[PDB]
Amino acid sequence: GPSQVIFNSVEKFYIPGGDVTCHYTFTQHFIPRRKDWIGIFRVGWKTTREYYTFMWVTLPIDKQQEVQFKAYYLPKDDEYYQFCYVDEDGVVRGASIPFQFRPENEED
Amino acid sequence: GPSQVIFNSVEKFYIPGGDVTCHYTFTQHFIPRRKDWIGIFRVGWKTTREYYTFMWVTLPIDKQQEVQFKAYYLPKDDEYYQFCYVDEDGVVRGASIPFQFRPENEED
Repeated sequence: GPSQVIFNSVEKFYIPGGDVTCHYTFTQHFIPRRKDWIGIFRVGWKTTREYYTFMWVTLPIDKQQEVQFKAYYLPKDDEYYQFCYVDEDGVVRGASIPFQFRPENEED
Repeated sequence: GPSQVIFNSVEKFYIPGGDVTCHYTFTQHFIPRRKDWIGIFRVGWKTTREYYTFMWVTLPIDKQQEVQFKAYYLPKDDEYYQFCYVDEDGVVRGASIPFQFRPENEED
């Protein structure tokens, strides 16, 4: 079904070694739950158990939301990744555009 | 460490269906932050993610502080609860005496 969690301001590349802020908003009828989470997943991931790293959904919740991924936990390779919001039932409720962890280049 | 947020005038029981005013004061060197909050937690809570309900810390801040919990959001059972002040880093900076939501009784 349609995404119930929308990622905003997602970059196409993030600087290696920097912390990354992930911005998201809940759609009108969506009810977030305390064990929901956001993963960073390699594009083409098969199951939610494959996340590279994750953060639990930011609490408390009443509006812009954000969660911070610390540099230590971010990918070091050149593969493509996305954010995915996974609810307590294991259902993906939102997914972002793909990005890499790399410096800016001329093709950008 | 020692509490940096002190709850005052906390009752041992609050009337079911009434709004509850939570009174607190900041200790001298404490610096409140805009995403700090006060939760109502069941006694014996393990993580700050377990709050029953919450309010963001009252703003603006310059002294007595207070925040109002609306009746709709309060517990309906007979369990024991407390207020806890949680800062932006997830650290508990103050905690109140325990209370229930119930009428006065003879044991009181």
